[PDB]
Amino acid sequence: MSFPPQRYHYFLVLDFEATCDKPQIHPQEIIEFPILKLNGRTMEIESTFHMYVQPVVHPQLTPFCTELTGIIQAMVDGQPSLQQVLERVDEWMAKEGLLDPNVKSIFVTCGDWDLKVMLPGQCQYLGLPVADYFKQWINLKKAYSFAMGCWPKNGLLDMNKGLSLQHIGRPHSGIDDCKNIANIMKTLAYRGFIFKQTSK
Ligand SMILES: Nc1ncnc2c1ncn2[C@@H]1O[C@H](COP(=O)(O)O)[C@@H](O)[C@H]1O
Ligand SMILES: [Mg+2]
Ligand SMILES: [Mg+2]
Repeated sequence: MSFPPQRYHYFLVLDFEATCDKPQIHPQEIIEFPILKLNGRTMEIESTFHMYVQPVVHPQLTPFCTELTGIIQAMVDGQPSLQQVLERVDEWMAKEGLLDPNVKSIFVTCGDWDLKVMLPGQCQYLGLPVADYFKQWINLKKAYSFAMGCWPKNGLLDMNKGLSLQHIGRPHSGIDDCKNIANIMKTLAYRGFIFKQTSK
């Protein structure tokens, strides 16, 4: 069946961008915080959270970071820091109705890095608690591997290739990466896939 019933009322698509450099900067810090709220059955985008984030440990974006992500210094200057952005997320979650225990939602990311490594690592560095809703997620690469029977080599680009989808927007823009996740999910649901939590 195409677009079967799903286990969640909403899927929350997230794909950070972070400071970076060649070789890699340390520590990395989140600079773009997107969440797309997808209707759980149709995978259509119903709401968007989007904030750029001001880094503090390495406050000046490197040339490599701006080239990779397209994020220029003026986009992070004057922004709230991660601590405040996380409070804005909680407020957005509340207004969207996602803190009701009987509304079931789950984050979806391309890989485990965002919520297994990046967010808890920075929150630990800053001494910040991680909200419980960030502690479960679906790794789209793993979901795709069950839906298609194969392991994608390079993330969103190869999942779009395998599904004959045109890429949306710019790779390594957090919000555009989220739109591609959402488009891949919609196609997997069209083919009949029922999404499941993959995080441990
Ligand atoms: N090729 C790369 N070299 C160095 N850092 C990278 C690279 N690709 C991604 N990153 C880092 O990982 C973050 C998330 O990657 P992505 O979602 O692919 O844009 C980026 O914002 C960078 O901080
Ligand atoms: Mg990513
Ligand atoms: Mg990204």
